[PDB]
This record gives sequence, C-alpha cells and structure tokens, in this order.
Amino acid sequence: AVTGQVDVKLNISTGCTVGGSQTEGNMNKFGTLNFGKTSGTWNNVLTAEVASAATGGNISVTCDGTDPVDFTVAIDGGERTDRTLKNTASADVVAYNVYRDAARTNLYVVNQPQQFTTVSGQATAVPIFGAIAPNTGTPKAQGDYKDTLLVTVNF
Amino acid sequence: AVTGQVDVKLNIST
Amino acid sequence: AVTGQVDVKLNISTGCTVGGSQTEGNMNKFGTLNFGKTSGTWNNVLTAEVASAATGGNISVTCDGTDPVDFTVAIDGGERTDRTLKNTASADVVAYNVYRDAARTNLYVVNQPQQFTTVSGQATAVPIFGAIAPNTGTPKAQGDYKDTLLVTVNF
Amino acid sequence: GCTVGGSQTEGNMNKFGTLNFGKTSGTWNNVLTAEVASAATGGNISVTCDGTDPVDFTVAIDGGERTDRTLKNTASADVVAYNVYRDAARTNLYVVNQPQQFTTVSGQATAVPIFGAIAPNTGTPKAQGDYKDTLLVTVNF
Amino acid sequence: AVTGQVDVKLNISTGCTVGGSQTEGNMNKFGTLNFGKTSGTWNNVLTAEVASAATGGNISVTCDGTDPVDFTVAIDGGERTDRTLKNTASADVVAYNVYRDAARTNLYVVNQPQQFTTVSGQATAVPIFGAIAPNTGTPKAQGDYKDTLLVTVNF
Amino acid sequence: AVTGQVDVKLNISTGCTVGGSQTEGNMNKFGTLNFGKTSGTWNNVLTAEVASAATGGNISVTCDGTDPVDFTVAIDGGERTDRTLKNTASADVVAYNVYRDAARTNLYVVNQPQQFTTVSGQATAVPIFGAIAPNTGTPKAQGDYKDTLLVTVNF
Repeated sequence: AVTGQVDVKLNISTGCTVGGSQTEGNMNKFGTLNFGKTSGTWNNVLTAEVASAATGGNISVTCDGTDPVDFTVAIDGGERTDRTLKNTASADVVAYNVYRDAARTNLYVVNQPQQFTTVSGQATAVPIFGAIAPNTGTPKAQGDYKDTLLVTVNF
Repeated sequence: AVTGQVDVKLNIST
Repeated sequence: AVTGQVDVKLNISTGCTVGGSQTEGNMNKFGTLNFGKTSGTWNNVLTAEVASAATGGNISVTCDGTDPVDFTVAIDGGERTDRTLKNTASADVVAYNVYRDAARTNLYVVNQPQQFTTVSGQATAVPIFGAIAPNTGTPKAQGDYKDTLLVTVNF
Repeated sequence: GCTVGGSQTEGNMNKFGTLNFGKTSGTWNNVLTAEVASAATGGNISVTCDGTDPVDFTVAIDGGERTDRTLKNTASADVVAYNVYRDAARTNLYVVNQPQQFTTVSGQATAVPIFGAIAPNTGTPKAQGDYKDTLLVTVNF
Repeated sequence: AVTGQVDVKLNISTGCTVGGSQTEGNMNKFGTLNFGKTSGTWNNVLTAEVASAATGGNISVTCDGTDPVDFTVAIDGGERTDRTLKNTASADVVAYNVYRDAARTNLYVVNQPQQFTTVSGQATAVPIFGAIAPNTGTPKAQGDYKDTLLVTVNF
Repeated sequence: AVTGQVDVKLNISTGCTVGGSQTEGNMNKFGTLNFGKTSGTWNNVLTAEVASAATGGNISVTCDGTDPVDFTVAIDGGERTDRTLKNTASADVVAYNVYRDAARTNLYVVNQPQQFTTVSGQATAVPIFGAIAPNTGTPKAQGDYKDTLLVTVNF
C-alpha cells in the first residue's frame, strides 16, 4: 500500500484560449490532417494542411488581454510515438511529419514548444502542415491509415 | 495548458 | 473509557515499488497536475498531465520480482471529496476529474482500483490525465486554485 | 479481392481438403460423421479477405462427380449417399449450387466448416473397398 | 471466384460402431452430463456421469470383428471451446471438465485421442465422468446452464 | 469417425450440499470405513462406522432452503462392483456390506437411492454402517485390504 499525494493547480487570472476546436466528449478535437486518397506507391510527397474541426480552416488561437502574449505550441509523436499512421485492420505503418512553415522546413519537433506570438484583438493561426515522404519501395496494403496527434498549446 | 487532438488520415487504395 | 485494539501488519516478502515520488516529510509526494494559467471564463477544456515530483515526467511504477505482477491504482476525491479545486483565499471552487487514457474516457473513479500490469526489468508509467470542463457561465474569482489528490497504489 | 487459405495447388486446380469419414463395416447403424481437413495445414479451410472493411463473401459446394452427392466404389458400381452441412449440428445444409453467405472481418481468417454426414445404412451391406467423391467447393464473391 | 476440390472418402471394409446413441436428426445424440440442481455458491465439487440417450446407462462402444481393435475417444471443448456451461438467458458461465477415470484424474484433454481397447463379442463402456470445481466466490445467476460437448469416437 | 453430442446441464437455483467431505484433488473425499486390525480368521462380525474425512464424525448433509427437502443417498459396489476389499499385494478378497441403520438390517442396496429427509437450519447425518461376515473358514493373507466405495448423494 503506497499512498501518495498529487498537487492539483490552476491559476485563474489572465489566460489564452484556442479557437477552431470542438469538444469531443472531454477532449478538445482540434482538427484533421487529411492527406486524401493515394495508391500503394506514390512518387510525389503527399502533403495536406490541418483543417480545424469547428470551422474547417486553420486553428485560430487568440489570447485574452491587452499586451502581446508569447504562447507556445507543442505536438507529440502520435499514438505510437514515432509519427506513423496505422492501417485500421493490418499492421502496416505510414511514416509522416508535421511542419510549421509552408515550405516543409521548420519541423514541429516531438514534444517541443515551437514559439508563437499573439496580439490583442486578433487571432493568430497555427499552421500544422503535414508532409509524407515519397514511398517508391513497397506498396502498403489497401485501407484507411490513421493517427491522432495530440497538439499541446501551453504557456 | 490546452491540449487537443488532430486526427491524421490517408486512404491508400487507388 | 473505551479502550480497543488495532492490529498492525506488514508482509515483508516480495513487493512492488512506486518511482517518481519524493518524500515530503512522511508523505510520498507523487506529483503535480498543473493546468496552467487561465481566464475567468474558459471555452476550451483545460487539460494537463501529472508531472512526477522526482523526475518531472510520468510516475514510473516498477515491481520487484520476475513474474509479471498485477497492481492496482486508486485515486481519491481530493480534499473536499468531490474533486474541486479551492481558491486559496475565497470559497470559489473549480470542478475537475482525472482520467487514465489520453482521450479523457477511462475515468479514475473515486476510491476505485483501476487495474495495471507490470513486467520484470521494466517500469510502467501511471498516466493521470487531468481534465476540466469548459466554464462558460460564471467567471471564478482571480487567484490560485488548489487540491491535493491522494493517489493510492495498492496491491 | 478475397483469398482462400488452407488449399494446395494440385496441378492447376486448388486442392481444398479431404472429408475423411474413416473406416466402416457393410452396415453401419450410427450416422458416419467427419469434418473437412484442409490439404495445406490439416485443420479447417481458413478464408481471409485482403481488405480493411468487412467483406461479405459466399461459399457454394456442388453435388460431387455424379451431381447427387454419392461416393462411388473405385471398382464396383455401389454408391454411398452423403451430404455436407455448415453447422456442427448437421442442420444448415450446404444446398447444391447455393451461395451459403459468410462474413470476414479486419485482420482475421474466417474458417469454412464443411461438416460431412452420412445416413445410417441398416439395409443392404455395400461392397468392400474404397468409396470416393470430389466435391468442388466454390468460394465466390 | 476461387473454385477448389474436396476429396470425400469412406473405406467400407471392417469397422467399429458406437452403441448408446440416438440419431438426433442427422447428428448422433450420445448422452447427457446432468450435474443436477445446485445453489448459487456450492462448496462441494459437483459431479455426475454421462447418461446415454438410448439406454440411460454408459455409452457402450462395440467393434465389429474378431481381433481386439484399439479405438480412440476424443472430446472437444464445448460450444465456446473452453468447457463452460452458459446460462440460457444471461451471459454467466460455469467452467467444468470431463475425466475418464472414476477419481477425476485422467482428464479427457481437449481434442485428444484418449486410447481404448475392445474385444470381440463384447461392448466396452466409455466413461465420461463430469466434474465441476467448488464455486465459493460469486453466486452465478439463477436458471439453466447448458453446453453441448461433441464426443468424437475415431479410429 | 463417429462424432456425437453430449448435452451438459446444471440447474443453478436452490440446491442441497453435503458436509463432512474434503476435496481430494477433483473428487470429494467423503470418509473412511475403518474396520481396524484383525486376524486371519475372525469369529465375530467385524463392524465399524464411516468417519468423515473433514471432521472425523458422521457425514452431515444439510440443504440450502426453508422447506424440508427429500434427498436420496446411493452407494455403489466398490472398485470391483461386488463390495470386496482387495489386498494391496496379493489377490485375496474380503466381502463386506454397508447398512444404513445401527442394527445392520437396512442395507444400502447397490446403486439404489436410499431416501432421506432434511429440514431447514439443521444438518442430517448419513450413517454408513459397515459390516463384515464372520470368516471361520480360510485365513486371508496378511497385509492391508482396501476398497473405495463411491457414495452418491443425488436429488
């Protein structure tokens, strides 16, 4: 019998809120990274942007205050922690990555706070640009591949 | 700390 | 004068130990559930994970032996027994809950042994995922809200 | 598409299995009963579908060499009437040239139970020897 | 369209027959393993013997010939393949097992040919001794529990 | 290949239980009929009562309910089916019999349900009185003679 304590805390004062999300039960549904349909072996880098579940556009984070707040954005490694989509039925995997800039250069490194700025009376967009490498080796099995990345807007 | 989910999808078929 | 007996017992043989805790005086400090800063009325579900007081990551329970032991995890209802954080100065309360899975579905029911597995030469993590409902009604007073959940790793 | 496991390619024809009733006397009072044994593994034919979503495939068995489900003696002209059922209680019969429905699910191989059954012959003793038949099982979509 | 062949065979020459069975439609009804009535929690091992459907006594297998034939007996795992009786209405299960000897020691292992001997002009009995463990934990729901073991007399 | 069915059944509702037994593996050990030591040729009828393996006294059958249930008791013919004890080493036999009443009159006939009554909140004893005829003819060989009678409490 090892009984222990867990201090719970919350500082209600002046915070920042994330728009574009829908409450899926008790977990914020931020959006979808839909690469679309594809064949077994694709030569072109498959690339799609996150579509917020609430509006359809990009996640719009706004802060509540008058001074420009600096908030951070961190995305995790997905269900299996290595950014791989898994086929619903078979065990095939599809490696992918999420970048922050339009040219697929600034990568959202696993469990890292990619910095962001936000001014009063404005909503800043969180571009989560997906990208998949060209698979010109083995044709992955037919079906639907999925993953649930947890995006962590933290301060 | 606002943690949220982003469903990733890909339909490998044709 | 009602004098009575209390039998004390301890079976020293082959037990299981919880890592990630720090001994706060004579009580094991397991960690912190830090939701962060927030405004009076938040529309997004505030959500944070427990951070072990010893390492900063998740509580890592390991057992001492060779066969996989099945240990249980039970969390209580907090200081007031209804999972509410209380403002340090005023009497305002903030209802919350702790879940076990990443999607805020498998709730750690009050005083219930949520089952867990553990194999030899490995440490299993105890995910205590916090979650707070969207308060879009009354703005709670400014200040710091706290609670001390007692996590009970028992066999 | 969907594929059938448990078969061995006999030349250019898929050998699915054997319905071995075993040895018996001229006149048997008990219903002789045996299950199909796949030629590849020895167990039941395991059909799996190459897909993610569930697929509904059908199974049809024909009437044998002579089209009336009769085993024939290799040498003489004696016949032994039989039937193949789908369920363990010999009730759901695989009707001649009929698609008995079947389901198959994500990442799994479904078994095709072909349960044989022979009526009690308590009338005339069939001649000694080996009785055979080749049922053509038709897994179609 | 995957069309395949199934070779059917039967060697009519000199075989062995099982007595004590009744033809239920096109399936041989060998008998009944009736443990009788019982309460929710029984402390004594419930134990009963198979009663042939044709005579009421034990299944009497006789062979047709002059030399002593060695025939085998195999019993399967029941409807659900784990030797559990199921309540007709609810989903409660009652684990049991069938043994070959009177002292509940020689178990009829699942899908195994327990050997047997048989001489000319004699019928050998097939003792299928049932046995149920003492349930002194949870009281199973009221009603009738059933199972249909398929006994496989093979050569 | 003669495959057949064996229907298994159990009616969990309101049953009767037998006390005084110990579970020997998966078979209920009811007791011992110890006639004691004796010489090759005894002139007096050797006579002893069953001693329950659990308590040492008589088997105490109790029923679980409020109305007086009428349960039956049946004893079989022993290992060889003719109530004979066999020497562990040699083939000598010692004929015996089990009676129900104290005067060795009401015999527990082979495979017969000798009736019995039982009321609520009470345990009824099952007197299994052994008796051996006076052997004043041939002296049986030295050693230990044994038998295992199967007592069948059925409803």
